[PDB]
Formats: sequence, C-alpha cells, structure tokens
Amino acid sequence: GIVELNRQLGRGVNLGNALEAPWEGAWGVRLEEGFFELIREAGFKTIRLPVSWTHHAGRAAPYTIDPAFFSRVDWAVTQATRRGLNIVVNVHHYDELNANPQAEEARYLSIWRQIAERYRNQPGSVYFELLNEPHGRFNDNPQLWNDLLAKALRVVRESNPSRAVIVGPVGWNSLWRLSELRLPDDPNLIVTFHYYDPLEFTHQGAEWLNPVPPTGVVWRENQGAFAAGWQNWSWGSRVGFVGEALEITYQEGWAGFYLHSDAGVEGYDRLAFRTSAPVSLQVSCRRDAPAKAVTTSGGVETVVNLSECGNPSRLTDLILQNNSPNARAAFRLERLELRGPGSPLALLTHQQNAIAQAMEFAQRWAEQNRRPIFVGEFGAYEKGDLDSRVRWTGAVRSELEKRNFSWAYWEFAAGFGIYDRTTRQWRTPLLKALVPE
Ligand SMILES: OC[C@H]1O[C@@H](O)[C@H](O)[C@@H](O)[C@@H]1O
Repeated sequence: GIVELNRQLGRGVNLGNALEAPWEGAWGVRLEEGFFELIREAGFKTIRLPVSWTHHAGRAAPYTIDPAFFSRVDWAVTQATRRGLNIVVNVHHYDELNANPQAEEARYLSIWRQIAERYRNQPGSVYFELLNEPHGRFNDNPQLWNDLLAKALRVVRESNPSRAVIVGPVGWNSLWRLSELRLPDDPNLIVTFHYYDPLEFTHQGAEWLNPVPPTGVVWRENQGAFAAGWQNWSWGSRVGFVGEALEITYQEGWAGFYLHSDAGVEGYDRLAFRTSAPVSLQVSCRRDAPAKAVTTSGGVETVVNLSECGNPSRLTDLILQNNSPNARAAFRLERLELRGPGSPLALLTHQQNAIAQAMEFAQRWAEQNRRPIFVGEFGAYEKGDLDSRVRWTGAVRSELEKRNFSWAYWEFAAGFGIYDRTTRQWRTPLLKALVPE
C-alpha cells in the first residue's frame, strides 16, 4: 500500500546545500559517511537527498549523466539503506526546465529515464520525487507541470512499476496550489508540499532574495496573525496586531481593511465580526460587486450573509471599507470568521492556529483526493532568534504529525541545520522541537 510507504517515511531530514548545488560542497556542505549514522541515531527514518542533475548531464541528446556523479548518488543511497533508512532521490533545482519547459522537456525526461533505470531494483526504502518546487513558467500555467509530470511518471513507470513517486504542486510546492494540481490515476503517488509560512519569519535575513527581508522577527504561538493564505491588502489604514485583537485606524476617506487569498475558500455562507466601538462599514466579499452597508456597535457581534455582499462561489477577497468620506478613530476588530454548514474559519488568530488552518486545508485536499501527504521541506533560517525558531519548528512538527503527515525537516547542517559541524554537536533545542522522544 502507498499509504504504508508514506507512513514508513515518517520523520526525515534533508542533506541540503550539498548535491543540489552546482557541485557537491559548492554551497557549504560535503556529504560524509558519519552524517547518515548521526541521523539514524538522532531518531530519524528518512533522508531526502536534493540532487540537481542539470549540471552533471550532457546538453545534447541523449543527455547522459556523468558516471562519477551517479557513483556519488549510489554511495548516498547505499549509506542510507545500510543504516536502515529510507532515501528520497529527487530532481531538485533545474532553472532551465522552470524557465523553458517545452525545450528542456526532452532532457528532463531522459534524465529521469536514466535515474529510474539505474535504481529500478532498489527496495521499497528508495523513493522518487519528480521535480522539487516547480516555479517560473509552471506558475504561469500549472497545466504545463501537470502534463510534464504525467510524461515523467510514464517514463519512471516504464522501469519502476510500483515505486512510490512523490509529486507536488506549483508555486514552489505551495499547498495553496494543490487545487490546481492534476495527477493521473496512479495508485502509488505521494503528494508533497513545503511549508515556510510565515515567510517574514522563516526567511528573515536571507541574503539570496532581493529584497533581503528585515531581521529580528519574533514568532510565538500567541503572536497575532491572519488566517493562513490571507494577505493584508489594506489601503490607507494603519492595520496592526496589538494584543489578541487587531487595531484598525482608518486614515482617510473610503479606506478599507482588505484580506486577499490567492487560493480561496468554499463552503461558507455568512461572515461574522465584532468591533470594540460602533463603526459604519461597507462589507464586500466580491470585488467589483455591490457591497452592503452595516452599522456596528461596541462589543456586539455582527453577521452578514455572503449572498448580500457579492455572493462569491469562491471567496478570495474580503473588504471592510470605511463607509465615510473622512478618516475615523482607531478601533479593535476582536472577531472575524466565516461560517457555513461545517466548521468555521477564524480569519483572526495566532501563528499557531494559522499553522493549524494551513494543515487543515492540506488535509481536506488530501482526503478529497485520497492521496498520502509528505511535507518535503520546512524550517526557519538561522537569522531568527533560536527560541522563536524552536517554537515554530515544534509547532509545525506537531501540527504535521496531528494530520498524519510524513515530513522531512530542512535542513541537516548549515543554514537551517540542526547539526553544528563546527562543534560536532546537535543543536539540541531544535532537535527536540523535531524529536522530543
Ligand atoms: O547560497 C545559499 C543557497 O541556498 C539555497 O537554498 C538557495 O536556493 C540558493 O539560491 C542559495 O545560493
């Protein structure tokens, strides 16, 4: 059973900044035989092996992969199997494929044919991952990635008829894109996504972004936040999480509190909200649609049916607009949630329940499509304070294992690593946030 394989994945870690670089050690990490034993001792069961093959394969057909690089990957797989561990071999970075899928398709398929035919006789502890974090042109048209992964799975199944293949959506394997993912009817598929929300914390001070985001961002389970997948598009207003509620200062006429979700939600019929003071508002759940005028009163809930403010089939935009030509004094939005025949959705929450909501969306998609879930990457950069990193990592791990998700932390050493190669010591708070045995 594919579910049994995905459960045998369990807990794992990434050997990052290694083989996914232009060459091994180019990004700081060279693979050593002792890392596998350390990972086996720490309590993990799986090792995800980021490998970028585009640097070690011919540019012209038949696009042969360099045999020495193949020997390196064979050494990695053998060290993983010798220590009772699973190993996920993937196609990681591939800028030529993401920038031009049509032209690079033949080379990608030949690379995957070589990889599959080489490891066709490996036991069930060896997993395949077609493409890590598809982006670029795959974001422009996820059907390109759907067709390409269909072709790649065809190629793989030509020699591996029942090996677990790990497939993910576009948008850098964002779960908020699972809705656009289309898989064939193959029984042995494992859906994957990478969780790095919020990006303001997990990637703070990441020198490879442009803009490199500010540093010193704190993360706590009580730190106020919006619902997962909802961005703040408010215009002309000071919107800020002060305490457990949300302070809103309408700074000009017809300014509005705006929450946008690229993914969207379905199955909700009315929106409920409560403010600290009486405010006049225009409520809009559909942009370019008739908003509804509602007058508030302090400490008093207000529920407006979505049918009377836009009536959207898929709720993507939500606007509480200052129904006034002038500015207004600051107030506190203390509640904001959507309700329907099923469970509600708290749009105001903390980072903890935001992680919870993200995992709930992922689990709903997984159950409706009947696919096991393996979170391939999650972690916080070292530029954040260690306490916040430990709290975030523990929260994500707990909410992943609540949803029966197999996961692979990012990463083992260096940047997001849990092992300090300099001191030869485990970063114990992070390790216990991962494995509290
Ligand atoms: O140098 C560190 C490297 O980290 C990786 O995770 C990024 O994808 C690269 O863009 C970067 O160069």
